[PDB]
Amino acid sequence: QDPLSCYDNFGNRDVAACARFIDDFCDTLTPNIYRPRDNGQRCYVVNGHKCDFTVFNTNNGGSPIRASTPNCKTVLRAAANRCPTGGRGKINPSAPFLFAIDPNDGDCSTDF
Amino acid sequence: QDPLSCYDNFGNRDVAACARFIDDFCDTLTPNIYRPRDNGQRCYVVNGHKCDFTVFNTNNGGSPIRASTPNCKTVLRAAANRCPTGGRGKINPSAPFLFAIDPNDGDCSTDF
Ligand SMILES: [Cl-]
Ligand SMILES: [Cl-]
Ligand SMILES: [Cl-]
Ligand SMILES: [Cl-]
Ligand SMILES: [Cl-]
Ligand SMILES: [Cl-]
Ligand SMILES: [Cl-]
Ligand SMILES: [Cl-]
Ligand SMILES: [Cl-]
Ligand SMILES: [Cl-]
Ligand SMILES: [Cl-]
Ligand SMILES: [Cl-]
Ligand SMILES: [Pt+2]
Ligand SMILES: [Pt+2]
Ligand SMILES: [Pt+2]
Ligand SMILES: [Pt+2]
Repeated sequence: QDPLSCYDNFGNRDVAACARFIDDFCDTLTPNIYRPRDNGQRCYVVNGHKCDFTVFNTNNGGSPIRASTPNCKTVLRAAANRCPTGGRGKINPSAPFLFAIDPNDGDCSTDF
Repeated sequence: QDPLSCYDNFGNRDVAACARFIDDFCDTLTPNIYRPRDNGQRCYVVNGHKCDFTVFNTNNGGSPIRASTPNCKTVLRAAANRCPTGGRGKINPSAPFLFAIDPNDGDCSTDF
């Protein structure tokens, strides 16, 4: 979990409501192959708001690659423990994947 | 592919650049179990823009369920054939999942 960056303190919503989905998200979306600069996401509804998860290949080029499931879990647990309004990070600075855990206003039926 | 509705929204990105990801999206995201009103998505970069895909459990309740992989492919291929700017729909009016294919401005690095 380096870098690990918290979202700003102006958010309404607390990451504690989202941490229960970390295993489900990491288990289901990290085995996929992601081209450079592509992402995969899930949205989960909770009481009063939603939880948005992201896995993102930060590489600019190179081969499409799958992500590490245990690194996803390590990073997102660190964000849930250190960042009350959610956060994002990598397992170490040379790693290609970024993982994010983001509590947000609204629901999962919007933007499509 | 009923209901099947085209996007009609001032965007001028052609769905034809996104159709190449239909199989990859459906194959990777439909085997996941989704709670009622939850979604999964993927974003793919293409020349000049991006392609946003969604699978969404429209049920209000019931137990979490997975989606049909061939139904996902039928609905998205219908939208790609009938909707030049993308679209969204269900396999028939009683089915729980909605699938969407959305050629959009931008990249896959925004809002996380
Ligand atoms: Cl709705
Ligand atoms: Cl049709
Ligand atoms: Cl329509
Ligand atoms: Cl409609
Ligand atoms: Cl509608
Ligand atoms: Cl809907
Ligand atoms: Cl509704
Ligand atoms: Cl058709
Ligand atoms: Cl027809
Ligand atoms: Cl037709
Ligand atoms: Cl709709
Ligand atoms: Cl529709
Ligand atoms: Pt509709
Ligand atoms: Pt149409
Ligand atoms: Pt709805
Ligand atoms: Pt048709």
